[PDB]
Amino acid sequence: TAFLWAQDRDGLIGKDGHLPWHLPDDLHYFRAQTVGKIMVVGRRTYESFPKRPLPERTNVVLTHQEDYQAQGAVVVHDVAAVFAYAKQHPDQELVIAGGAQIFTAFKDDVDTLLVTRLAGSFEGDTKMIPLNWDDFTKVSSRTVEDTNPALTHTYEVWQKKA
Ligand SMILES: COc1cc(Cc2c[nH+]c(N)nc2N)cc(OCCC[C@@H](CCC(=O)[O-])C(=O)[O-])c1Br
Repeated sequence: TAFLWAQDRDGLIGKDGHLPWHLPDDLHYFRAQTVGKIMVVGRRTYESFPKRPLPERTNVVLTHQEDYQAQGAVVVHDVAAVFAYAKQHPDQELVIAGGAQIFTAFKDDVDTLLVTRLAGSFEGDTKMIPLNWDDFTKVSSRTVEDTNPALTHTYEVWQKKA
């Protein structure tokens, strides 16, 4: 199980229910780091995607609303249902794409971090949950420079030590 995110230099991930930046490169790598997988997102991050569902991947939406409707998405109500779905699934990798409340609900079962680090600093109200960095190794790092230098970003892959 991977966590799929993008943060500024201080850890910020969101502002007013939406992204605090607009960084097309990093949403091209959202679509294909989850083309094909089981993608888990919290109800509010699902409602803030422009197309609902975004296509070619299993969108699982985590909501406490018993009645919620999301045509074409897998609507569950606790973490045990996520993993009961993933157990049925097998051959699809599970990627937790946010936001903060859902990262906290899977904080013990993530093995890989897929983090995009912005060089700048943005204003908002939601930060990435604290994690033990010391328990992971950075395996891969690729940097992309943008003409807004706040937007220059690094894609890191981190994997959990034995
Ligand atoms: C709520 O705002 C968003 C937050 C994200 C969250 C996010 C972004 N980027 C990264 N790397 N990590 C994240 N956690 C994705 C997103 O739409 C992804 C949509 C991409 C399209 C393809 C787009 C394209 O390639 O131009 C898709 O179907 O996947 C939106 Br809109």
